[PDB]
Amino acid sequence: AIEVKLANMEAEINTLKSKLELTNKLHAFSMGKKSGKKFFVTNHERMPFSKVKALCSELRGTVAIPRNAEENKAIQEVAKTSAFLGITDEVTEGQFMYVTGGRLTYSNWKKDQPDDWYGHGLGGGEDCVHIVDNGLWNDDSCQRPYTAVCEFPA
Amino acid sequence: AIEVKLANMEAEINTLKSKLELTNKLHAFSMGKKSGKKFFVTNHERMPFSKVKALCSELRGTVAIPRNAEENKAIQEVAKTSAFLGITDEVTEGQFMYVTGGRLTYSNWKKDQPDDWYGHGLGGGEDCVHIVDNGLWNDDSCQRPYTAVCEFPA
Amino acid sequence: AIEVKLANMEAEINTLKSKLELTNKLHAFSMGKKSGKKFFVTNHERMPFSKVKALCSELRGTVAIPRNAEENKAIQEVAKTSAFLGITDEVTEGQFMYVTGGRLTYSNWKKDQPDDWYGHGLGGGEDCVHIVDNGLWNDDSCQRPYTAVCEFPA
Ligand SMILES: [Ca+2]
Ligand SMILES: [Ca+2]
Ligand SMILES: [Ca+2]
Ligand SMILES: [Ca+2]
Ligand SMILES: [Ca+2]
Ligand SMILES: [Ca+2]
Ligand SMILES: [Ca+2]
Ligand SMILES: [Ca+2]
Ligand SMILES: [Ca+2]
Ligand SMILES: [Cl-]
Ligand SMILES: [Cl-]
Repeated sequence: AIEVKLANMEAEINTLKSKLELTNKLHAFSMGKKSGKKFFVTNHERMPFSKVKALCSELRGTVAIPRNAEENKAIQEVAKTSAFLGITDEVTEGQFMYVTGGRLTYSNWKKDQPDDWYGHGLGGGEDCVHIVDNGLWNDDSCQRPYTAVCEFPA
Repeated sequence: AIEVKLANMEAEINTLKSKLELTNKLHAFSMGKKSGKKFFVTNHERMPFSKVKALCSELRGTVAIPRNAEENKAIQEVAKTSAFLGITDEVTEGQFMYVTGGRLTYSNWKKDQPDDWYGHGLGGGEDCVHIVDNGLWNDDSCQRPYTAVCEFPA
Repeated sequence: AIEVKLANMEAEINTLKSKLELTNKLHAFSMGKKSGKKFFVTNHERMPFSKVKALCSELRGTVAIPRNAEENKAIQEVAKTSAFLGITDEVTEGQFMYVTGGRLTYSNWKKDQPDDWYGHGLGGGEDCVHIVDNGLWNDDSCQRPYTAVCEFPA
C-alpha cells in the first residue's frame, strides 16, 4: 500500500507539473506572446518607478525594456499611454543603464533629452525614462506615476 | 527511504503551489487588477441574477459590489453595458443589502430609482440591482438577464 | 507518522488539482467563455496554417472552427482581422472537411468562393480557409500567413 501510494502520488505530481506548464503557455498566448519572442503586459495602472519595479519583480518579470525599434513600438501598443522603461541613471548621473544592468545598446531619445530637469517641482532631477507621443523617450522624475509595463522572456 | 522520498515530494508540492500563486497573480495583473484593489471581471454573458451568483461562486468570487465611486467606475468600465450588482432588497422592500451581508454604505441610484411597486411577494417585482452605461443604478427583476461581473478580493 | 503524512499529501494534491481547475475556469471566463459554449483565443500573430495547427494543438485546442453563425461572429470578434479556420480540402480537392474530421456543413462563403485559385503564384491552388473582417470566407493558400485563433471545448 504505502509504497504503491507513494509511487502514484509521484506520478500525480509530475502530471500537475505538466498541466501547470500547459496552463502558463495558454496564458502567455492569451496575453499576446508571439512565438519565440519576449512579451509585455500591463494592468494599466499608473505608479512611481519604484512601485513598477517591485510589482514586475513580484511577477518574476522586469520593467519593460526596448532593445530595438520593434520592441519600442510593441511597448507603446501594450501601454497605450506613457509608461516607464527599465532604464535609469540613478547609479551615476548622466550614465543610463538597464535596470538589469549594462549600458544602452539602443535608444530613442526625444531631441534635447535626457536633461535631468529640476523644474518639474517634484524634488531632485530626473533619473527615470518614459515613452511619450511618437514613441520617443524623455527622462522624468522617478516619482511621477506612469503606466506599469512588465516584460517576460522569449 | 520512503521518509526521504516523502520529504522530497512535499518540497515539490510547495514549489508547485508557489508557481500556481504566481500564475494567478500574473493573470489578475493582465486582466487589470490594480495593486491593493479588488479585481472585477466579466465574460460579457447575460443571465438571470441566480445564474450570476452561482457562476461567480464557482470561481470563488462574488457578484460585483461597488463600495465607493472609484469601484463603481471600475465595474462600469469592465461591463461596458448593464450588469447586476450583488445587492438586493428581498428581505424588506426598499432596504437594500449586500449578498455577502450588510446594509448599503454607498449607492448611485438614478433619480427615479428604485421604482419597484410595493406589495409583491417572494420573487415578485424588482428586488435586484443593475448598473447601466453611465454608472447609475436601477432596480429590476432578478429574473431579467444582465451582464455577469464577478469580483475577487484585493 | 508516515501514514499520516501520506494522507496529508493526498489532500495537498487534491487541493492543488482544485485550485488549478479554478485557475483554468477563471482564465476561460476572462477570455469570454460563455456558459456551455466553447471559446476562442488569439495572440494576434500571423503565421502559415501548419504553424497554427501545431500551436493550437500544443495548447490542447485546435484551429478555430465556426459551426454556426454565432460562433462565426465570435471568431471574427476575437480575431479582428483575417484568420485561418480549421477547415481544408487537402484530403479531397473541392470537398471540405474539419481538421478534426467530418464533412463541412455550415459555411459562410464570399460570392464566387471557394475557387481553388492558382493566381496567387505561391504554387498550387487553395486548400485552406480564412475568415475576413466582415466574417465571410475565402479559400486561400495554406502557405499564406494569417492570424492564429484557437478554440477550446465547451
Ligand atoms: Ca489518479
Ligand atoms: Ca538624471
Ligand atoms: Ca527630461
Ligand atoms: Ca420586494
Ligand atoms: Ca424591491
Ligand atoms: Ca426599476
Ligand atoms: Ca498544509
Ligand atoms: Ca482546394
Ligand atoms: Ca479563393
Ligand atoms: Cl528621479
Ligand atoms: Cl493550399
